Amino acid sequence: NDPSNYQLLIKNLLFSPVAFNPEQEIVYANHRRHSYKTFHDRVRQFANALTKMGVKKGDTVAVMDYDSHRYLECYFAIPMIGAKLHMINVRLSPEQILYTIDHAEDDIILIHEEFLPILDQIKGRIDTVTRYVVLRDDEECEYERLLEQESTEYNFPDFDENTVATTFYTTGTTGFPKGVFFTHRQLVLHTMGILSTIGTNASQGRLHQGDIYMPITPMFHVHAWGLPYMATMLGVKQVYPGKYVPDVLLNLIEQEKVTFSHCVPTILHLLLSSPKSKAMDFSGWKVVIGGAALPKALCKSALERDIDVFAGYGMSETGPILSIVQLTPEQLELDVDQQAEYRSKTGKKVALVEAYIVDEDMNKLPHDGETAGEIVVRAPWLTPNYYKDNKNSKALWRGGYLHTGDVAHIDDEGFIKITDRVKDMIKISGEWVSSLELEDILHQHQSVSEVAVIGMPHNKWGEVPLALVTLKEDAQVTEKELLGFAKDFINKGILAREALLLKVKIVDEIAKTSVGKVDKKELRKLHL
Amino acid sequence: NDPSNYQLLIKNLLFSPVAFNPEQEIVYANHRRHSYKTFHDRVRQFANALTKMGVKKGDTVAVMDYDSHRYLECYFAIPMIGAKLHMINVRLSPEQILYTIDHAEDDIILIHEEFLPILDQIKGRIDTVTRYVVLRDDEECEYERLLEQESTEYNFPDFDENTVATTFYTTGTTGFPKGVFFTHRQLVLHTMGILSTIGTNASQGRLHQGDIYMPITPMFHVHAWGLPYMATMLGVKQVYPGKYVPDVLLNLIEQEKVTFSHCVPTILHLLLSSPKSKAMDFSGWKVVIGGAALPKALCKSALERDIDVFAGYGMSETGPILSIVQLTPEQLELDVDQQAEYRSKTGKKVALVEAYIVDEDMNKLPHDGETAGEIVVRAPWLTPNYYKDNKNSKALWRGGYLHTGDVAHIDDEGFIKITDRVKDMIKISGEWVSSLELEDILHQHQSVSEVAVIGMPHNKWGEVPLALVTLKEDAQVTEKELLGFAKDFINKGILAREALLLKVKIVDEIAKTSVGKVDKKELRKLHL
Amino acid sequence: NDPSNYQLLIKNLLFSPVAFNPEQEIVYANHRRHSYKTFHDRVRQFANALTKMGVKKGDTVAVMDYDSHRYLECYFAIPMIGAKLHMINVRLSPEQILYTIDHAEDDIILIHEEFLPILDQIKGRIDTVTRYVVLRDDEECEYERLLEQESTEYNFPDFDENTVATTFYTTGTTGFPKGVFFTHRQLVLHTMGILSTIGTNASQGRLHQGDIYMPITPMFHVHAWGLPYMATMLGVKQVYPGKYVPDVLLNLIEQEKVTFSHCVPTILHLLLSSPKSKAMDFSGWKVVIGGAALPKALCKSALERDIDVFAGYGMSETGPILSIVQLTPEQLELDVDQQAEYRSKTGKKVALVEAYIVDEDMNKLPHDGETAGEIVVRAPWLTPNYYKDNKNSKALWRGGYLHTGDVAHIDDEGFIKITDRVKDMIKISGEWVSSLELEDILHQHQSVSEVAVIGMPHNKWGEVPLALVTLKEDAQVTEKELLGFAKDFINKGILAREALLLKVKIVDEIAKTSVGKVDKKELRKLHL
Ligand SMILES: CCCCCCCC/C=C\CCCCCCCC(=O)OP(=O)(O)OC[C@H]1O[C@@H](n2cnc3c(N)ncnc32)[C@H](O)[C@@H]1O
Ligand SMILES: CCCCCCCC/C=C\CCCCCCCC(=O)OP(=O)(O)OC[C@H]1O[C@@H](n2cnc3c(N)ncnc32)[C@H](O)[C@@H]1O
Ligand SMILES: [C][C][C][C][C][C][C][C]/[C]=[C]\[C][C][C][C][C][C][C]C(=O)O=P([O])([O])O[C][C]1O[C](N2[C]=NC3=C2N=[C]N=C3[N])[C]([O])[C]1[O]
Ligand SMILES: [Mg+2]
Ligand SMILES: [Mg+2]
Ligand SMILES: [Mg+2]
Repeated sequence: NDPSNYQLLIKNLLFSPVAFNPEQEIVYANHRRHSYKTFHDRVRQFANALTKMGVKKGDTVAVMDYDSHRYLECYFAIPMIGAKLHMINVRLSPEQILYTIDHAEDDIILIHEEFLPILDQIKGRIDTVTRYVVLRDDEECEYERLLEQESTEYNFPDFDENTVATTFYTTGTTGFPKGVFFTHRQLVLHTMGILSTIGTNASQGRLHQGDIYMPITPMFHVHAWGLPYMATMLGVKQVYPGKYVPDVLLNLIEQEKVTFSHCVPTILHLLLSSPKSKAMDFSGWKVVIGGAALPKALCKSALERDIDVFAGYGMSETGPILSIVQLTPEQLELDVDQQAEYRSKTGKKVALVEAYIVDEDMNKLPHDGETAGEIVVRAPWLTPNYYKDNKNSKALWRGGYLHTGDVAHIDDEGFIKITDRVKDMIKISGEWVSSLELEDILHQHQSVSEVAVIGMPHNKWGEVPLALVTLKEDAQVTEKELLGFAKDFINKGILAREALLLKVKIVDEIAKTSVGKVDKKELRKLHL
Repeated sequence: NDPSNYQLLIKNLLFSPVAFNPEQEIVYANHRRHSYKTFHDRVRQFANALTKMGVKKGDTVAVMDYDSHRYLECYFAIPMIGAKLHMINVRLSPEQILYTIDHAEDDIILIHEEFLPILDQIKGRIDTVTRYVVLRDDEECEYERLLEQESTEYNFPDFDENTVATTFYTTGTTGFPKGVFFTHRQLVLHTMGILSTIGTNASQGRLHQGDIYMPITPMFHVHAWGLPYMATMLGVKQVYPGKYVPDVLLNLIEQEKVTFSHCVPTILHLLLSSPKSKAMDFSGWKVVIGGAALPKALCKSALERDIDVFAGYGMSETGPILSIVQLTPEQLELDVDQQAEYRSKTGKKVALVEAYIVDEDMNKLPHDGETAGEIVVRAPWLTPNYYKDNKNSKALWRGGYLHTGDVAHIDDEGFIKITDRVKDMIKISGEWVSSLELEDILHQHQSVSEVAVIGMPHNKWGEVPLALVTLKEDAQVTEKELLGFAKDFINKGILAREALLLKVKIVDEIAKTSVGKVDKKELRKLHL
Repeated sequence: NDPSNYQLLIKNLLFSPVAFNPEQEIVYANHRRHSYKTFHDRVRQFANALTKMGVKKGDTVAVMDYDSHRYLECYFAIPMIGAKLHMINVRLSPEQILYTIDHAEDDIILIHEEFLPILDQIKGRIDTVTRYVVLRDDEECEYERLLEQESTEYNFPDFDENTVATTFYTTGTTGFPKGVFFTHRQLVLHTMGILSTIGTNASQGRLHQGDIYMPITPMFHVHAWGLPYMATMLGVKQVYPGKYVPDVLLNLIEQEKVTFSHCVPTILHLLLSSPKSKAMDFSGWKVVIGGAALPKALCKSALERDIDVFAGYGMSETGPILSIVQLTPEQLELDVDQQAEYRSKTGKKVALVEAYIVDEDMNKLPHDGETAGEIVVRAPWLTPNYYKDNKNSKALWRGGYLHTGDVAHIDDEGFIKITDRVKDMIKISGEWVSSLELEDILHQHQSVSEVAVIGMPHNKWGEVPLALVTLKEDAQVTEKELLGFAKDFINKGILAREALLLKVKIVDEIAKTSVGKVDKKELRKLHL
């Protein structure tokens, strides 16, 4: 390697950070506390231990645990040695987990004790795995004992910046999970170029060197939104809660004085509604709600607690971060409502992102704020293709751009607002109607629990929508009333107001995926 | 080019910024005002005009003017088309300028009217130049007329990120100026990784999206410290003063409400001592004094005016930025003095910088804060070699590291303090003594104007120091008194206190280079 | 290397010559005499000494001395080891010498004692030079002492025949000197193909194995016209005079019985006009006057002394030899005058030379002897380009041919006669007039010392000529008389006879370059 030819490697994020305080703390909730010097020593020890296990540059190490110092150490030691880090979604079914393990061809598996029963249904069909390391919170952890036998000195290799570092096997609508992968260069550029955008904000929604970081995301989904890398590059204090219990989360936020975190709307709603939060000071917190479609009512309610709530956008193929809501100081004088609308949007695109809006022919629809279309992006941290896929990869990068699958409109000043998914469009007549606004209208009904809208195919009118609704306790509302209730509203195009073929139906239950999202694909098969 | 293979190009800094306000202003002092949309249109127009002139990817365009919107437009249009941008140091002698022009083989020269007489001494010996464009501040500017005939639509090329973009021909101690060069990738990484460090500071010395930028640097030295790129990436307001007159500078700072600037100690001293600054509010200003060795007394005096003064470090081979003074909130409670010492240091190394201290055998001396040595660095934005040089290039990158030429010590917490130059070391006996502290001691004398210390070679004691001093008005102090005056001080090692062979001498004048720096090399030849 | 694949190397010129007499003498004037066996031993010793100094294949060794056995030994030992030989023009200014040394990046410098003061003005700004060897004519020479410590046995390497051997940095009209370079193959082909032409002449102007060679050229200009190589290949006696004093030159010619030499018109005129030459037998001498434009009067005067005077042509980019005057036995019966005209011409092209005449559009003007045009040549010993130059190199080889810069006409039988330079053409009207014939007409005036003609630009008539003349002692001739004196002559085209805008002016002095040639470029700037 030419010393004058600089390679962008993950080890430079750790050993050449923005700031490095040797006495800054890393805290695993009520279990462990150490310093950044101890963290570096443990990273070197884990590198030595992995080298002893026969792990080489091309190997793959799979991880299965919660959010802890161990996961943070795996985020660095495994990529630095050159091997690939496979984050297993522990929320998938055991069959899908087995498929992902077989597809990735893992060599070492680091699994928490609480996930052992799942492995009990899968270990029999697992090949290519030579060692299982059981992680525990007590003294009998195999990871800690393996660390104890190794020295704290290690000379980390130099390799090409285009070597793969992480894979985590997203699961969309394909029938099988799809492998996504990133290199050292992409991760370094991601953290650098998002720190250069979020950190340069004037007064709102900025992460700086004086914060205290705390993930409330699974940390195996999308690299925990890349935020652990940014937090360790800033040399900030990091707190890891573990199993995401609302009471212990609130206690940790109070005691550790957490000021920056990121979350999904469900856990945020559970922490705001907790009785322990009624007498808790929240005017130092900077939650980023970028999971999926931060509701306006939840954002308002959180703003009344003096919480800096803003939304971000990701995909799991795109870094993941593509856009973040940033408010100008003029926009910070709005009272509670216009701020609620602005903060719940998709946000403006981050540095080094193109983010055009196109249609089915890739025609780059204008940014008038009313014309909806698919989002299509270019960024320095996108997956070139799906692992071991050809035609899905070709469909992913159709037309020289990465296809997102989200239908949105971009307004004049640049604010993005996602309206629907590509596959969930009611392509009624020749128009493209979104099923989200119909669901929201029907959800507002007093005697309605959950609403799902499905496109029923027609001879004419293209395909028409069919509504599936679940009622509340001791509630019995006829189908005609629900049809009429939607007809009450106004401001809809096409035939009258798209209220002639709503076809609302009662189901007792609505099918959901293993994560808890409405499985519209299975709803089709059941009803048509 | 593979669309999934992202190239780091300068056009992405302009068209994919952190923030973009179309109505944000670019102001050339009392001459011109336009918006960012107009700036983009003018960049496209200049691209068209350069294309009409026959400028191709491998061509070189040389620029000679002050700080204006024209220089900012040249910072973008010329690199985007692929050609190289040659910044000519207008402070050099005409012979050195001719040498640099001949060495770079410029094709188009953009020269201000006020620099025409210099070209009158050099145009006769100039080859390879096919067009001269005369820049004026009035309506008769050739640049403006060339812009007026072109359209505001242009499709910018994609090329490799390793294509050269800028050259500016630094002049150290070589006998001839040395060519330095950078690529698109290096500049993009420089701006991104310095925004990610300076912008993430908690409360002190940060540049954010609400500032107002104003260069007080020649803008041809080192890319104006790379700050125009950072300012345009943030979509901030930029003000360009022109000829650097203290009165107009103060007027511009007052009227335009400038909050961020960078400067050298001389211009800062002239703006603090100006009578117009006595009744001027300076408590919004964030000068970065990284030119050369910000004095402690000047920093104190500036701190009493409530100015956020801090120092940075550069070389002209290194991006240039390598280290910046950053203060923790604990350090911000010091009154006026300890803050003066901290703010005048070289500073801590920025993100993605190694910055070891070594000796003549490259042994990596420890960071105890007392052991001095040469600074040696690795960074993503260093020059691989000197242009059209082999052995100077080999000496630049000796031992797999870039050699700086500065002798400094690094303390425990990471603060760098530069003590001297490599070639200005009194290698007395076997020790390495710095000539800066001897100059400071002799400069403190009441009847002393300027002191230069030169190493006179000895048979034994290695080489001994010889002092050249200029006296003040109506001052006549004997050599013996000056020798005794230095002997008064204490805390010096080696023989007694290195006061037995000071060899102070009176000169009437001391030779200086074309910039205004003491030319120690010529002092040798004159005296030995 | 394949032994059946023969490489044309300089070592074959020495070790496989046409003739080799071990007892043949090499004489340095009144200082040293040795034999060819001693010369070979000294070449091997110098190879050993250079190897001890760390000189490798890619290194460069620079030489600065007069004509001696040392220069002849450097002509062989340095190229044979593989390194490049840099001949420094000691007649240049110290600044130009410094520029050439820095550009060539010399490692070892061999400098005569008498050239030490020049180095005293330049050594301070010299880099890349690790050793200085001082050459002396006494016993204390460092070169001789270095030779004395080495053995006379050495095995010379085999390398590609396209490896560079010599560079000498010609200085035309560029603003900076231009680097020219040749390979082993080119030098071997040059000596072979010029020996095959000049040696095969019937009775006049031939160099054979019975001659005695003596250079009267600086020996650093153009390889001394390549004649030392030819002389050592023939195994002939060689005499080196040193400092070119006319008295010692005549004494050496008389005592050593020199029969072949080459010279420039100035030294020839000084040796013919010397009082010691009045009683000296010159009917064995074969001077080649190929420096610049052998005058007809000087050639006549030399022919009355029974000297075989003939002219040759070179450039310093072309081997240098391109054409030599050769007389058929029919032409040898002319009395004194027609022989004077024939011998002073440029001559017929030598073997393996194309030598067409072209115009500004490269149209290959006919060889009618009246139509003038630029000389354009192809030969096996031309420089492919200028060292470290791109656009000057492109202009040198424009149109697939090497551009000479001389304007000449070629007659039917093949005789070339150079009329002017390309840049010195009065492009009056649409015609191309030569300034040499106007200078000759004005020089003939009794009260005229030196005449220079410069083209003054006009609105119409293209550009008109302006004459600068210096008068003799106690001579005062009005401008009108000089204008009328030129009008007396006849046989000139265009308007009347190109006598309406002569614009003769008196200067006291006329600027000359460092060599002693009229600097027309500076004359422009002074007068227009
Ligand atoms: C400056 C230092 C501090 C930096 C702060 C970092 C901000 C991070 C903000 C959030 C990034 C979003 C991360 C989510 C990644 C995707 C979640 C994942 O597990 O992926 P999956 O493929 O299952 O789902 C992707 C899918 O979700 C939808 N979606 C995601 N975010 C959305 C928002 N904000 N709004 C609407 N929809 C959103 C999309 O359908 C996407 O394709
Ligand atoms: C058979 C064994 C014996 C061989 C005899 C060898 C015959 C050698 C005859 C002479 C060759 C000419 C050598 C001169 C090389 C050029 C001199 C030099 O130092 O180059 P520079 O670039 O300064 O000048 C080149 C320039 O000079 C003019 N010029 C040269 N020769 C000329 C003649 N004969 N007539 C007119 N002009 C001449 C040209 O302008 C040329 O470009
Ligand atoms: C975040 C956003 C914002 C950003 C900001 C930025 C900052 C910047 C700072 C500063 C940097 C620096 C620059 C400078 C460069 C250089 C100059 C030039 O021109 O160069 P040259 O001439 O080559 O020089 C170099 C030298 O100098 C010196 N220095 C510098 N600096 C310094 C010094 N010293 C001491 N201190 C300091 N600071 C050295 O010697 C070098 O080498
Ligand atoms: Mg996804
Ligand atoms: Mg420098
Ligand atoms: Mg020449």
